[PDB]
This record gives sequence, C-alpha cells and structure tokens, in this order.
Amino acid sequence: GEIAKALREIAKALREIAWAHREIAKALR
Amino acid sequence: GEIAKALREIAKALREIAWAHREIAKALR
Amino acid sequence: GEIAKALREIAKALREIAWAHREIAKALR
Amino acid sequence: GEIAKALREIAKALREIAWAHREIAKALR
Amino acid sequence: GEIAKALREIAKALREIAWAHREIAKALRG
Amino acid sequence: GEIAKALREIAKALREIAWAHREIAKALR
Amino acid sequence: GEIAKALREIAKALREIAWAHREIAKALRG
Repeated sequence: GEIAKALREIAKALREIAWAHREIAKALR
Repeated sequence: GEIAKALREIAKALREIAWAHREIAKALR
Repeated sequence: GEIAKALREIAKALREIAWAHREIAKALR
Repeated sequence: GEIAKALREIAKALREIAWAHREIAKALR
Repeated sequence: GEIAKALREIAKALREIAWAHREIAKALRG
Repeated sequence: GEIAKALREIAKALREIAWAHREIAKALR
Repeated sequence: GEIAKALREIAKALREIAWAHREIAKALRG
C-alpha cells in the first residue's frame, strides 16, 4: 500500500540520520 | 492519496535533515 | 482532509528544523 | 477529530524543537 | 481512542526533547 | 491494536532520545 | 499488518538514533 510505502520511506530517512549520528559519535571520540 | 503524499513530504524533510547532518559530520572530521 | 493537513504541518515543522540544521552546519564550517 | 488534533500537537512540539534549534544556531554564530 | 492517545504520547515525548534542547541552548549561551 | 502499539513504541524510542539529550545538557553544564 | 510493520521500522530507527545519542553523551563525558 501507498501509506505503508511512505511510512517505510520515513524509516529509511531516519536510518540515514542514524548513520550520520554514528559518524558524529566516532568523530567526537 | 493525500495522506500518502503528506507522509512522503515528512520523509523528504527528514532527508533534508540527514543531508545537513552528514555536512556536520564532515565538518567535525 | 484534516489528517492530511496535520501531516503536512508535521512535514513543514521538520523543514523548519532542517533550515536551522543547515545554519548550524554553516556555523561549524 | 481526535487523531488530527494529536497530529497537530506533534507538529507544534516539532516547532518548539525548531525554535530551540535556531537559538543554538544563534549561539554558534 | 487508543490511536489518538498513542499519538499524544509521541507529541509529549517530543516536548521532552524540546525542553532538553532549550537546556542545551542555554548552556551554549552561558 | 497493533497500530496503536507500534505508535507507543515510537513514543518510547523518543523518550530514550530525550533521556540522552538531558544527559548531553548536563555534560555541557 | 503492513502499516503496523512500517511503524515498527520507524520505532527501531529511532532506537538506532537513541543509541548513537547515548554514545555522543558518553563521548562528551569520557
């Protein structure tokens, strides 16, 4: 469904943010 | 659908945030 | 619809956050 | 509707976050 | 409804984040 | 319901984020 | 359901963010 697909896009974007957030954590260490 | 379209706008905004977040990670490195 | 309108409000708020996030990236760069 | 109202509260909280994020950007400049 | 109640929990958690975010802004100014 | 339960999981994850965010505010102080 | 599964993916992604956020807090102290 289009609604479920859009919700999965939201999750994918958040995993993108999490990847960057882990890079920042490594950067500070 | 209007609901699915709006949910896709939410994902698009989060991708904007992820792009800026990657820029911040690069700056710290 | 009211639900779609509220979801677009969520998207716009995230676009506000993205603007500020870019401002932080510029400040750090 | 109750669901639409709750979604608007999510949007309002995100606008609170955006305001604070702009304050952080000001601090960094 | 259970769905509306859960969405209000989401909004409240975001309001918690906003409070902490304001605390961070205050610290960076102070 | 499974949808309400999943929404509560989203809320719980955000409360985890808020906890860490408060720890960061304390760290800066 | 597909919608509930997708919402659970969102929740898990936020838990990924929470873990990374805790690592940042630790880094600022350690």
